[PDB]
Amino acid sequence: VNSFSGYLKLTDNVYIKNADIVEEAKKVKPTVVVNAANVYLKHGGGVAGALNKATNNAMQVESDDYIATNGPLKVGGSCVLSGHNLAKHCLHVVGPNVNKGEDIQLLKSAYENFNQHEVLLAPLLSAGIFGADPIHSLRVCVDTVRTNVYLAVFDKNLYDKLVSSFL
Ligand SMILES: OCc1nc2ccccc2[nH]1
Repeated sequence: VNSFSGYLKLTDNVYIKNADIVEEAKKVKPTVVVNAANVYLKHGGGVAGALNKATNNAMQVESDDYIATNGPLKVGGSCVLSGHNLAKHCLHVVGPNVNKGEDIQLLKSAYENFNQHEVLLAPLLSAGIFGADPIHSLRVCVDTVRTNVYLAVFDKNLYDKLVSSFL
């Protein structure tokens, strides 16, 4: 038994809720929150800017030091950093950005990062401003992630479409 409340169960291991991933993290303080990162860990908007704003920019300060030491992530890759006031840890995962021409096949590689963590609070990778079809992202998530994932879908309209079209 864990502290996640109000989720619809899609599969043995995948759960979904209409919620802002930021308010959910503040309430639950999960072990792992996933950020929809880019390779530069430049958290300007979407999930990353909203998460970073909730940390009062501490996420960006830590991320800049990480990049200065290690260089950019790979598309499909990840790193583990602090969760600040939101979670124990933040798993920064880079899904392909369709609005930059990145191979959508890299979405499965991105979701494979989640398998290194027993339980995660996450957004749909490559959705929102990353330009992928969220229905596709949920299918890849279900078919790739074997650990327990709690998906926060910010848009109520999209949430209802994801549930009602789920196979
Ligand atoms: O704080 C406004 C907000 N923008 C968001 C974008 C993506 C996910 C959650 C968000 N919350």
